[PDB]
Amino acid sequence: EAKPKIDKDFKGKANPDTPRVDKDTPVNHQVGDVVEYEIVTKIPALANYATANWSDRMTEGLAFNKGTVKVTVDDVALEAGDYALTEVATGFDLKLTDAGLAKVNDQNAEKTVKITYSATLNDKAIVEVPESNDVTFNYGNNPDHGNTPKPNKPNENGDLTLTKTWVDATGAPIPAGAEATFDLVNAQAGKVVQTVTLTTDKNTVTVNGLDKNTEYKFVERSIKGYSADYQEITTAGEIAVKNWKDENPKPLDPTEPKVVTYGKKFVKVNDKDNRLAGAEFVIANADNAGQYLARKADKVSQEEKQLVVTTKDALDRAVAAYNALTAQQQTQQEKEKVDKAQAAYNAAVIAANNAFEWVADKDNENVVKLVSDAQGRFEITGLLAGTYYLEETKQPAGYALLTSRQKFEVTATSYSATGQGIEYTAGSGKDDATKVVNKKIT
Repeated sequence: EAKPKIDKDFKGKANPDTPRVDKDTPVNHQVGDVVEYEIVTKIPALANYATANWSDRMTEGLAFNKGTVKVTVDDVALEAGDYALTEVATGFDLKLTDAGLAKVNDQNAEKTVKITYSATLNDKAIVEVPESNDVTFNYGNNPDHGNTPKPNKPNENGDLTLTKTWVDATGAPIPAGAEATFDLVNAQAGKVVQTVTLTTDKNTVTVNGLDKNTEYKFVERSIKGYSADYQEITTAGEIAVKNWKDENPKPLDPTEPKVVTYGKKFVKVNDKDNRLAGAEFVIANADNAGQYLARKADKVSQEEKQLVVTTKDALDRAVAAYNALTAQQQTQQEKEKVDKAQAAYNAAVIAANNAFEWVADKDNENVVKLVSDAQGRFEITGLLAGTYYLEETKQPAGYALLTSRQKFEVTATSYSATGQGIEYTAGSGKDDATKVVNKKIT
């Protein structure tokens, strides 16, 4: 029996015979980039499959673009009746009907199926944390109920629990068929985190001490004659798998491409390194003149546009009140009011920054505006690597306005690296931000 072959990659790069070996190197994209993917499957001559299904799911920072799936066989588009497509927020399932199966079965030569589609890197992607998809091709001469893992976060305790059930080909409950081993995998970066095994007398296992902001997946090692149906995620910290006794070959599971966004942290200080609240900046693409970084209007929701306005107004008020205090009056508790308002603002900006463009006039509501908190902190996330320039548009109370822009470089580690000259948060032991120095004489 010749086996089918599969690969998944960016558009034009998939190759089932010779898959890329450096796929674990993420490609830098910015929030709003539409990323195009390609799944190529080779089916041997004289196949007689009862099921040929593809299941694709992705981590939460990639939004599957509904309506973008195209599927061809030997470069001929399938007809609507040839497949059933179901689309969910995190991906899709594409299942050949009998009309579609007829196009890949009983053929006198290898058939090439190509599925293309895109996803948009979204406002939930975290700087330097990659986003990935995961695909299975589930097939066999009997009907197959297998599909691809659904990544999930642990619960707030850092716990993730696997539960397995077993059914026969008809979906009727049956006793555990065999020991079942799974690799717990970091779904963002594709690294194995642990291996667990369920013995036949105990169908649950909990993994502890996981990162609550990381998505993971339990990937079942093939059990002879059983196919793995990963159930829809309903709650953090829980993953469920149903093993169907379909008596089919193990599914195909290609290696997965990765994308990642970059970022930069800053701290507003004076020449004595005192941290300063309420400095406002925009981002330009040159040291003079040039353009300013803005979110694209047609990609910010009504709710998002209003939250930026609301939170900016609360921040302006919180900064004005903090500024009316004497230095001795600027206590931990007073700084906290500013930091809370700034954090709500920063979160609204990150939510509203769904795509970027460069504009001529900095006097534009969509131009990204950064504001320093009472520890002087401000940051930008979701970016392409490159060279950028901060322009101060409003100095901290009592200082002169800066007369030059400040160049900074965004890189694969510009957000996280130490050695940058100041701690983003005082006392952290990591100097992972760049100082922006204000003066009374410019």
